[PDB]
Amino acid sequence: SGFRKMAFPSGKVEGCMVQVTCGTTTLNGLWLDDVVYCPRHVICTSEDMLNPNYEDLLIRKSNHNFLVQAGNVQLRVIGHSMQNCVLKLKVDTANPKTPKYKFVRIQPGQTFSVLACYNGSPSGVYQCAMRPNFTIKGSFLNGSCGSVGFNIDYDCVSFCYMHHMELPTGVHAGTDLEGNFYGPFVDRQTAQAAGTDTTITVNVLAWLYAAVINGDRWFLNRFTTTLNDFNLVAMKYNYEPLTQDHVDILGPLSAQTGIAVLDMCASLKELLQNGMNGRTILGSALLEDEFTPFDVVRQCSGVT
Amino acid sequence: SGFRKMAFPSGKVEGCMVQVTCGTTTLNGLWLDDVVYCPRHVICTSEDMLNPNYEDLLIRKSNHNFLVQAGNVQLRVIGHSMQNCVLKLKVDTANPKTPKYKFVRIQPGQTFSVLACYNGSPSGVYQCAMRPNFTIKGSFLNGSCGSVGFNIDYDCVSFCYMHHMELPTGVHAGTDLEGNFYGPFVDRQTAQAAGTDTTITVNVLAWLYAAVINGDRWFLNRFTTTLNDFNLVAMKYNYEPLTQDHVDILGPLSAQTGIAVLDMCASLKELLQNGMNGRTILGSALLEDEFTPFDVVRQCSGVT
Ligand SMILES: CC(C)(C)NC(=O)[C@@H](Nc1ccc(CCC#N)cc1)c1cccnc1
Ligand SMILES: CC(C)(C)NC(=O)[C@@H](Nc1ccc(CCC#N)cc1)c1cccnc1
Repeated sequence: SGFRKMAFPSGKVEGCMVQVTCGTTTLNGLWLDDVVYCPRHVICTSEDMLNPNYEDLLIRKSNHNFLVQAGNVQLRVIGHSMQNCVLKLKVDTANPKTPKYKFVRIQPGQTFSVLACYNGSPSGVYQCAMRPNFTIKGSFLNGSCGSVGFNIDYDCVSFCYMHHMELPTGVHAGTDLEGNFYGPFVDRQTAQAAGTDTTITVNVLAWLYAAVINGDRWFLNRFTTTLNDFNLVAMKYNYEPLTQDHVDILGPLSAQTGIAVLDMCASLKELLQNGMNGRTILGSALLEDEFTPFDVVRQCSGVT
Repeated sequence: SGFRKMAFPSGKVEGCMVQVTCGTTTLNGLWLDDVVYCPRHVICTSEDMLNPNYEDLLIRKSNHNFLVQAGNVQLRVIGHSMQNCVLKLKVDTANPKTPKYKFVRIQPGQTFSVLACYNGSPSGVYQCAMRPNFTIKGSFLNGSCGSVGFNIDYDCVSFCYMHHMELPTGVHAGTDLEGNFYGPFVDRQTAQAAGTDTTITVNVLAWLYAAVINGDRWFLNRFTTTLNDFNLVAMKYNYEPLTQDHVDILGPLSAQTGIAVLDMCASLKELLQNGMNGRTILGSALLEDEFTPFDVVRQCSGVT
């Protein structure tokens, strides 16, 4: 028992982290097979970031201008190309530590682990969720760009995020591994405000199920609700609408606990309307939304 | 910017995890050089756990009864010994992935990462603190025993915890890597109640400094206090007494923010007396105490 914000073991991803330097800019790269992926803004100076023309800036760069270092050994760059907002640097050596991997583009509400890196070196690992406004609330300093987000299915690493930017509000934006930003964000130092950071309702419900499995049951009430009634309350509280797809996804947790999904919705509705009254659920004084139903099942069953 | 509950990158520890089976009991072992460390209760049946005589139970076990498997390959056991509550199984092969390491016994209030494992396989990594009552609030299921807690200083892994038990209250107990339990706990299925789980005051103050560094400043007030006055309030709220040693440890954060330690104590005193009033600090609705002053400095400076 016990329920923690758990990240995936990061070893398979640590084996892929490299340092990429272009001119005076140093950030992280991801080395998979003979390709190093990194944010294209490695080619920018701080001044270029205000209004960069990436195609134009890239013309002035050759293979030898991209310095790639894996540990304390230099990799030879034999090709470079821009794909959306990432650069792909072809190196002459396949990464011997390349795990089985996929590039996936996640949906808002999905969680993943981030291996925060500086100078190609891992500093820490933490669990994130793609917010409904397509930002992530990470822990990234200058030099962390190119750090990646991922999930692991047994031996397969699915890379879903590469860190590119910090918005003026301190929230983070980045791309999938095809270089496409999540949401409307662009790799330019300009006014980019994030939309409403709504709460991921299906994740809160999953976490309430994790709470019941682990003994925290005080919030269970005598009520039920309907999807439409619950959604009127969800809208009032800036929660994402709950769909029948979310109810179906919560099916296994409902079966394991014997608590019907709509009954858990009624418990969540009362928590929204009444607050916690100074009580906690799984050591939290707020409703946690960065555990998906799959995360709760995985953690509660001991999947390796 | 941004502040997350971050664990150390787990790769160096993943390379040490093995599965240990003795009879019908399977748990995890830590393979460092030619020794595999694991909880001595691997020799017990579920019935033995009610009242085990470990020296007596161990007489019936030979080297060939300890089955050690690293990945899908069997290790040869050439010796075994009991040191306090751990067994040390000498194997004929040094772990080729042994990192630079130390065995450290931590103090209450210190934090560490746990690599939760099942069947010698890593399932996830999370950040813990040794509670003042010598329990940890982990996420461990049956089969997780032998999972370890650790800190990393550049390339040196300091192992501080090995998981042994879940108390009837769902909190966790274990040993250092010399097999000595933290606190008064014993490896027996008996009545073991934990003492008061007080709040680690110096960690809360460190986290309030992390909050100020990252822009959450609403809780800063116009007051100051003294150590004695603050400690009268700390006692009332089941917070650990703050000592001059803790003030000295918070010195660097005080210098960086320009907020004197006793002024931050006065802010904490008002938060204790008035509550959060529905507001949050670093996305939390409670005062977080599982970040040490060193963790805040490390995370806020990007140490790899
Ligand atoms: C655009 C600003 C806000 C300045 N930085 C970032 O948005 C990110 N850092 C960054 C570093 C260098 C370059 C190239 C320009 C040069 N040299 C581009 C970006 C960042 C910072 C903090 C946390 N996360 C991400
Ligand atoms: C003593 C009890 C409460 C039953 N288990 C534990 O305290 C721990 N499991 C455990 C497994 C096997 C053995 C040997 C007996 C056999 N076979 C000893 C201990 C545990 C469980 C859940 C989470 N953390 C740790």
